[PDB]
Amino acid sequence: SESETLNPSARIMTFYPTMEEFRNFSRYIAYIESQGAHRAGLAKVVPPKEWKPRASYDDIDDLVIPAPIQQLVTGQSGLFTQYNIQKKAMTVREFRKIANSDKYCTPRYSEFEELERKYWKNLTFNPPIYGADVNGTLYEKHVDEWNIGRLRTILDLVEKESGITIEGVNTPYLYFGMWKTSFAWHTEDMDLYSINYLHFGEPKSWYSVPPEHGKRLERLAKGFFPGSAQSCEAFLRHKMTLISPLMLKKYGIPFDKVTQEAGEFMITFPYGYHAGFNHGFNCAESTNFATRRWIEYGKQAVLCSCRKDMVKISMDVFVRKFQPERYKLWKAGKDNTVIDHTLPTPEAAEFLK
Ligand SMILES: NCCNC(=O)c1ccnc(-c2cc(C(=O)O)ccn2)c1
Ligand SMILES: [Cl-]
Ligand SMILES: [Cl-]
Ligand SMILES: [Cl-]
Ligand SMILES: [Cl-]
Ligand code: NA
Ligand code: NI
Ligand SMILES: [Zn+2]
Repeated sequence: SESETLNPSARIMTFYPTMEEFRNFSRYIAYIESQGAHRAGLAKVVPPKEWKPRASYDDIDDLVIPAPIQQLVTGQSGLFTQYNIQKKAMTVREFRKIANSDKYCTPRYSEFEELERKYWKNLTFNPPIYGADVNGTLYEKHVDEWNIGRLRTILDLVEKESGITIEGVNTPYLYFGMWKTSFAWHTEDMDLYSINYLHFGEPKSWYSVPPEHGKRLERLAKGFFPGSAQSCEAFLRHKMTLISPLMLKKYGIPFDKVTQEAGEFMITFPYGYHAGFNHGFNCAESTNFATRRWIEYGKQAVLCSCRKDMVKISMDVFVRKFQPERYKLWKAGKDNTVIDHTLPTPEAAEFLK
């Protein structure tokens, strides 16, 4: 009850931490969960005014985007599938020139609702190029607060114990966007948390479905794409499936929307389905992270069964370390723990006493 009493509408919450609160990353995540933020699947955190991860973005035009993606989208009536066409490597300068050309630039509009309508109307036309999945960080080597390259959560246990790195998951990715570039409906690999910082440029808009209603979204998607569902136990993980908010509304799927501006963080939570699009030229940085609450999600995540090189993290070391009394039962396939999506991570205890 107690946890199910906080953020009962499961709406997207927005936080404005002081510099003092801001400093301890995992602690602040535990705090925002004590306020019910995770129930939405997504939350915005606006960093203290005097915080900056970089002095200047003037020196990056020569940065290479090795695998720009042209996003072809096919579909109608609010349901689309996106196909990636990889283009030749190009520099940020070359990307921005294209993003801003008349051909690819943001269309005119007054209110967000209008840009949003244009997005869903023109999604299948004039396929844009997304400078996605660029290995690297734009953080200055000395920034200690919310440094996407070193958040210091328990996800570090993966590399620490095995030496394994998974690009964009326990290392940072940069995303250079232009108008109408998209991210399909998905939860994170292994149902992890993610953090996304918009370094600069035009806004990135998001949609989110509360984890407690995640299964309803999957049921709907299966119905809409039965062929894909037959071929894979988790086809949404291909990140190719776009579904408009009008379709979600028409089929009773709860969801919220939020627009992220330059200088703002978005946090997605385990099993929070999210999707969205960029307004124009921008650059975001992101990676995954964990809390103790994630471990159970990791154990129960339903993974892509059809592709080679899909992301899978061995849960063994987390279960041994944080759930030793359940280890044997788990290895014996008898762990029937049921996840309660409303419960905050146990590190939040101190904010709840
Ligand atoms: N292409 C393979 C590598 N992994 C992914 O595509 C992936 C995984 C999880 N989240 C995302 C994601 C992207 C964005 C963005 O493009 O702003 C926003 C929110 N989530 C992307
Ligand atoms: Cl706040
Ligand atoms: Cl299908
Ligand atoms: Cl795709
Ligand atoms: Cl998977
Ligand atoms: Na890569
Ligand atoms: Ni994501
Ligand atoms: Zn698959």
